[PDB]
Amino acid sequence: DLLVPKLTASVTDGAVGVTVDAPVSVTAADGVLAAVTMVNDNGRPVAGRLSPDGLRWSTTEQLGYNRRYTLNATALGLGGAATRQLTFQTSSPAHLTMPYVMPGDGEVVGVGEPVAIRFDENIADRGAAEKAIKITTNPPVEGAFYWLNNREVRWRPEHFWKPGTAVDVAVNTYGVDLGEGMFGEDNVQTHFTIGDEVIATADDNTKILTVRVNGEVVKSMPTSMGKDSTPTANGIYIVGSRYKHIIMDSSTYGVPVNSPNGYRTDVDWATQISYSGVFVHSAPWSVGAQGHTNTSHGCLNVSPSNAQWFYDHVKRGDIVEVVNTVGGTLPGIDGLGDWNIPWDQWRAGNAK
Ligand SMILES: *C(=O)CC(=O)[C@@H](C)CC(=O)C(=O)O
Repeated sequence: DLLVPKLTASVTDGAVGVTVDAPVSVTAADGVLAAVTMVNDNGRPVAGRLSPDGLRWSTTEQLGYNRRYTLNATALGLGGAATRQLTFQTSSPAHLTMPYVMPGDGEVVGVGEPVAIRFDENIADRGAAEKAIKITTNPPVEGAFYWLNNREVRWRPEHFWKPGTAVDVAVNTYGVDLGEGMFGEDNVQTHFTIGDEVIATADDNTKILTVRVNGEVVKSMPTSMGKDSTPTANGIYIVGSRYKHIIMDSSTYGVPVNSPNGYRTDVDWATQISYSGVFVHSAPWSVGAQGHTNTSHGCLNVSPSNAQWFYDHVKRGDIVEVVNTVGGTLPGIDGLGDWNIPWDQWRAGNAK
């Protein structure tokens, strides 16, 4: 004997806290869908599509926070007709946080470049945030998340990227509970590629900044680094932004200008390598000391032509390594200091 059609939805009638990170769907068995409509509270229909075989209907546009939706579906079969009405209520956030991802879409960056997702609000459930961030790499390589502060999480492999790696970042935070009633305001997505290996090494024993490109020495720059009382920290630096010129203002990095180690200086050809305020930059006033003596507040002073060369040939995500200074080691949570955190510590993370 014949059977009556059955209607199954990806939600149920009376549901609350329905999350809007996924489409809503309806499926017919023992029959086909003859009509499916979904309206919000205000009678506005929601866009949807019925599969060609008539069995599956799904929403096709974003579903909104704080809504009551009503589904009406009818299924017909040889055995008769069935109709259902489902009303459900979606998540009601207390807060919304918007994520901002670096590096930029379509960019080509150095082998030291981490994926960065910065939220504009403190994240209570770091684990939920991590889970919602989908990273694809090609060639595939293991990586892991680490939080630099309450708002910004970083993802990187254990070692520098292999040049030519495609990296894809899907921050799928819309509809996701990030804790304490905070939900993602929107999704973001970036895709970037790893370019040549560029590693510049500043050795305090020689006072030379050597630039190597895929293992080959292409540039050797006499440099003057931080004087003993304001040394350049040892360790690994990720290259950040670059400037044809910039006013370096110590107060930006915590030191009052009118302090003994304060300064406010206009400089050319400046490449930032730490949030703490270390740059490679043109320093014509210390060209005599470069290659011989440290005289700066911590920056890598090099000649005008070498600073410009550095500006022209080094890109975001390239690496500067400092060795043998009287300084300590650059903090791992500096912002550009990710690689100074040991991998076991990085991999274990701090989602807590
Ligand atoms: C960088 O943060 C500050 C520096 O170390 C350079 C600007 C050089 C410098 O301060 C100097 O007086 O030579």
